[PDB]
Amino acid sequence: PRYLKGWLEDVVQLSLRRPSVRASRQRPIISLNERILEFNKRNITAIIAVYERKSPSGLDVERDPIEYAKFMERYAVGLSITTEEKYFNGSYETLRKIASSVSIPILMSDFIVKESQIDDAYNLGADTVLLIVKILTERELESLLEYARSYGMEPLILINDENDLDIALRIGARFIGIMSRDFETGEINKENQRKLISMIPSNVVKVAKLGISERNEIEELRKLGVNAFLISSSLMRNPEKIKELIE
Ligand SMILES: *C(C)CC(=O)c1ccc2cc(OC)ccc2c1
Repeated sequence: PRYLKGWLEDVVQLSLRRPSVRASRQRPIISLNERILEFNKRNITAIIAVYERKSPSGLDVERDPIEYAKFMERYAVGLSITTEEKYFNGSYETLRKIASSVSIPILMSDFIVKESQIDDAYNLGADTVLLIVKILTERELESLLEYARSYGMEPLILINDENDLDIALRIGARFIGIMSRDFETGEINKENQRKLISMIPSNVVKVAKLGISERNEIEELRKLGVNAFLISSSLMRNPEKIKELIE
């Protein structure tokens, strides 16, 4: 991994030692990026609803994962399950249960630094994984992209700035997430997110990552070429908001 500071360095070290699972998935991969493109054709706003109890951004709640997932199955293009334990209060069992409770595609959301974490995602039923440019060297990111693809996954490669984008495009990312919160400052920076979106070629499926959001903002971003929205806090706090965000 990169040499990092603070909580991000800590979560990387923890991830390096994450024990792997032994499990068999129950169905083939369903492509998340392809379903997004289907929703786009039909002008159905494509929201990837996040299940996570906690975040360093300030979310800290309890909610039954299966009840949340079954509600979201009706509306969301896919679900993202944050499996990082220490900072996000996630778990592999949470992913397993959700992926086994609904029919729509599943993103595993964690700090992936080794191949066995991709094995874990696949074996627990996820359809794809998040890879984060900032935490990996370019060589590591390239290798993990290839490894995900060897399972039939197209990972969601998460960028925070132009430097991250340069790397992601060079290695041929086809599914890019654009953060709204800055790793360096801890602050929401919506202007930077829109700039980055405008730098991504049309052949890449683009996902805007958001905690709080509102329908107005979704419409504007869609206008700018965003294909889908990865939304956490506001849906964890009020699940029914997704209906207003897509209608
Ligand atoms: C996405 C799974 C997480 C995300 O974008 C995020 C969460 C929390 C957080 C905290 C920061 O400083 C405390 C910076 C960035 C950041 C990003």
